[PDB]
Amino acid sequence: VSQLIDEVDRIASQAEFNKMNLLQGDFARGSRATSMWFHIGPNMHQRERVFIATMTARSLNLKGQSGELLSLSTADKSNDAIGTLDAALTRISKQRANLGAYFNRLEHAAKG
Amino acid sequence: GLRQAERNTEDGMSLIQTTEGFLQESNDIIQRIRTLAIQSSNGIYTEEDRQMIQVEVSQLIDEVDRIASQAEFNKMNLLQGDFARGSRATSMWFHIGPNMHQRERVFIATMT
Repeated sequence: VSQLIDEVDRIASQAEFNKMNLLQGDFARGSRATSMWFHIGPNMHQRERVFIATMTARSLNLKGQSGELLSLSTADKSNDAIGTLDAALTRISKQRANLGAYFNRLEHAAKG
Repeated sequence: GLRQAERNTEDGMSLIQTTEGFLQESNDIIQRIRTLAIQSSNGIYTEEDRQMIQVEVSQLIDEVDRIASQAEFNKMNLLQGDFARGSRATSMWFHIGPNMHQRERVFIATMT
């Protein structure tokens, strides 16, 4: 589990498109870091925002803010751990649905 | 006057074609939303799945109003409603004759 969690952290920290990190949360809703803005349109103010939420291991609750990874060393704490990665899977699926909606909208915009 | 009127009616044909092409993608988006609604009425889905599909629905209406407020032929908006039947803003005519009053009017309703 520790190896897998480290892999998730590495994926979040290293994934990028054009030397811009995406899953770290720089383009998230409540972020002062930066804001994504496409320019689908031939005039001055035809821009649209794109929101990508932070996908690190703290966001998915796979590790505490103190750095303690989600532990399954005992049966009792392994049983209640299932809710944690259930919430993580819900977050991942919601973000994937958001990205798919953005994809569909952009495809329609390009076709038009 | 006859030559200029032929040029003007060709320009009007271009405008009509542009407007219809703009309406095509909005029609397709509405059909997509209808398919989503039909596939959403089944009771097997939970609240989270319906929220996820509502994300795509929200994106699709956002796209629809984007086309409505961004469609433009000659630096003039068409689908906003400036040429509707009860257009309080302006009216547009297609001078298709070589004489003083040989003209016609075309209506473009609101599509927001």
